[PDB]
Amino acid sequence: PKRLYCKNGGFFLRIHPDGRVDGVREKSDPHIKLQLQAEERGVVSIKGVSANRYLAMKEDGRLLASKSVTDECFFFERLESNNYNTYRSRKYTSWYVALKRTGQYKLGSKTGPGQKAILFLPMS
Ligand SMILES: O=C(O)C1=C[C@H](O)[C@@H](OS(=O)(=O)O)[C@H](O[C@H]2[C@H](O)[C@@H](NS(=O)(=O)O)[C@@H](O[C@H]3[C@H](O)[C@@H](OS(=O)(=O)O)[C@H](O[C@H]4[C@H](O)[C@@H](NS(=O)(=O)O)[C@@H](O[C@H]5[C@H](O)[C@@H](OS(=O)(=O)O)[C@H](O[C@H]6[C@H](O)[C@@H](NS(=O)(=O)O)[C@@H](O)O[C@@H]6COS(=O)(=O)O)O[C@H]5C(=O)O)O[C@@H]4COS(=O)(=O)O)O[C@H]3C(=O)O)O[C@@H]2COS(=O)(=O)O)O1
Repeated sequence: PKRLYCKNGGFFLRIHPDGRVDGVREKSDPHIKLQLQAEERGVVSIKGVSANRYLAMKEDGRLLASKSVTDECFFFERLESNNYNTYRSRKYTSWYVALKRTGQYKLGSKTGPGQKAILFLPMS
């Protein structure tokens, strides 16, 4: 398990028990602890431990969490330079998981491979 800390603003990814996704700064938040499970090399589903919900990306780029697994709940995890990680949707293949600088998430339909918003340094 671990926390994903976004390089764009220093916000940790957070999955609430209601299915709401956002980024926090409080590093002791219980909702940022996540669990990543591999569906084989490169693919992973991300799960918010407490909430018990999986991060899912919708077709309009919005980000949210679902009690159950769906094709919108798997991401290609790629290790970048300096150890930052990026999560791209296995279904909306050119869309990444990302947070803006204000802390709120950023529509996957406005992301890209060289954005600071998609970078996450994982912290146990
Ligand atoms: O609505 C839109 O669609 C939209 C799109 C348009 O872009 C724009 O529309 S327009 O009409 O105005 O044209 C507008 O953009 C807004 C963004 O959508 C919004 N994005 S967000 O995700 O919601 O937050 C927001 O963007 C801010 C974000 O931080 C970020 O956006 S993102 O998409 O990339 O994620 C972006 O960050 C900039 C950063 O501010 C720049 N810094 S600088 O001071 O201007 O130079 C720049 O950072 C670069 C440095 O240039 C680079 O310097 S160097 O010369 O290359 O060395 C430095 O590099 C680091 C390197 O990262 C380190 N690597 S590490 O160790 O592995 O970590 C290390 O090597 O050290 C290097 C040196 O760092 S040092 O300075 O400390 O010495 O840092 C990088 C860096 O990324 O940090 O560029 C980034 C991103 O690249 S780019 O997009 O500029 O090309 O932009 C932020 C921002 O500009 O505020 O706000 C946008 C503005 O909208 S608004 O304010 O007008 O409303 O909307």
